[PDB]
Amino acid sequence: KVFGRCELAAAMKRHGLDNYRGYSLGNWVCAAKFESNFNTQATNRNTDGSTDYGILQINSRWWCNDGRTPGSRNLCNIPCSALLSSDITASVNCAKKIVSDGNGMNAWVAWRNRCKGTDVQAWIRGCRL
Ligand code: NA
Repeated sequence: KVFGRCELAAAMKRHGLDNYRGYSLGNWVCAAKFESNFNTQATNRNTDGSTDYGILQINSRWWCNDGRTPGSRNLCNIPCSALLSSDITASVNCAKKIVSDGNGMNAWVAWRNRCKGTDVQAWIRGCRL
C-alpha cells in the first residue's frame, strides 16, 4: 500500500506515535517519506547483507526475522514480511522498540540526515488530525 501523507499521519497518530519518546508526528512522517516514500512494500538490501522492510525500513540485522541474515536478532519477534502489510500495526509496534533503544530516531540514518533539525511540522500541514 502507498499511503497518502495525511493518511499515514492519521494511522501513526491512532497507533500512538505522536510524541512517542518525545518525537512529534512530523518526525515520523518525514522518516517514512525518506525511508519508503510511504510504500509499505519497500525492501532495500543493506551492504552487510541485512534487509530493511516496510514504511520505516526496519532492519533484519536486529529487529525482524527474514531467514537470510546470518548472526542477526529478531527483537520485535516478527517475520520481516509482517512489516510489508497494508496494516502498519507491526511496523509501529517494532518502531516503538527501536526508538526506545538509546539513540532515539538517530537509528534511522535517513531521519538523522534529512529530517533532524528541519521544520518537520510541515509534514502534517493541512492534515485533519
Ligand atoms: Na533477523
